[PDB]
Amino acid sequence: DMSHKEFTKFCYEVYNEIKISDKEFKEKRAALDTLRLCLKRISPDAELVAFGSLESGLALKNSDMDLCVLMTIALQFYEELIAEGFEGKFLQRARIPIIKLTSDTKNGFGASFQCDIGFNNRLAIHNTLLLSSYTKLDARLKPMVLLVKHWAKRKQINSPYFGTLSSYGYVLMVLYYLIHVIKPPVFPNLLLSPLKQEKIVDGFDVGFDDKLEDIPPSQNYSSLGSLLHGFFRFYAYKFEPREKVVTFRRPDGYLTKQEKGWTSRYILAIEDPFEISHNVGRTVSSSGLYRIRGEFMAASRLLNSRSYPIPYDSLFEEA
Ligand SMILES: O=c1ccn([C@@H]2O[C@H](COP(=O)(O)OP(=O)(O)OP(=O)(O)O)[C@@H](O)[C@H]2O)c(=O)[nH]1
Ligand SMILES: [Mg+2]
Ligand SMILES: [Mg+2]
Ligand SMILES: [Mg+2]
Ligand SMILES: [Mg+2]
Repeated sequence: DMSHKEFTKFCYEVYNEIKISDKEFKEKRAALDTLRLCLKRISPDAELVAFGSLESGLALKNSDMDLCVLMTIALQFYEELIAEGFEGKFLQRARIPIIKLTSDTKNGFGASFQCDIGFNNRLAIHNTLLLSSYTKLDARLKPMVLLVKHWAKRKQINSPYFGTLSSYGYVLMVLYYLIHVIKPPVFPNLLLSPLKQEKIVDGFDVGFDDKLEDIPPSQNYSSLGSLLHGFFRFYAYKFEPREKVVTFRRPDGYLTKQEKGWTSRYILAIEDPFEISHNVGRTVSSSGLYRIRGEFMAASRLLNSRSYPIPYDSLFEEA
């Protein structure tokens, strides 16, 4: 596959530009160490677990950590963190308790240090296990995801709070394309594997075929450039957000918003692979979806261009 040699070259250069460095990764793991020790100072029965992009390997540089306390203790933890010289915010008695650390004055992790600490978020820990597994399965996934995230931030469509879509949402659109759209698939669907064993946590099946070494190498040999082009095209032109659900529970990836009963927020429907009642795209508005689709189409057009060379840089330019 040399269909996208130049786009691919550019893609890997950008990737090496934006990927989290090994020194920042090391700092983040040392901060987790520090934070786990502080937690162990208040209860021996509480555990501190990383999840999200740092844990699965899908992290951009200058990214925030996603932490989870596993085991009323939140308040106590919060107070010890501040006493320890950390700066942060927390609202006791919140439905979803959250400690947001925004700074460190004493522990060496910088005035810009940020992480969110949730409590008993086991589903996020499991979906992170899935994403880790897939990044282990194929070497093209990590860079593809970093590039999609970078693009979505640059284009201003990575704002859940402001009508667009979480980074996690983007990762799932990527996986779904890799699994159920592209032929041949880069990836099998690990949830639907005949070898998958059910495993119930907080009411949902988080079981998946996790025996990676028994998974055969991808029969798709496309280049990174080709995969990205195909992805942008699928969401620009083929996927129908008004009627379809991105899903990981159908052998052919076909799911209608009406079977799902997701017909009244469901502008963009992305069914979480484990938390099946959660629409990861719940934050996408009518206007946010129009802007998202607009960006998919412009990206598609850029890469379908007839001229040469193609100004690939515009793919990650602002606005
Ligand atoms: O709807 C959601 C959102 C998030 N999560 C859980 O939150 C984690 C982080 O959610 P993010 O959207 O922040 O993922 P990310 O780490 O890849 O994004 P960046 O910081 O790099 O911009 C996810 O990886 C997932 O485990 C959910 O389980 N469900
Ligand atoms: Mg994050
Ligand atoms: Mg979450
Ligand atoms: Mg097409
Ligand atoms: Mg563009």
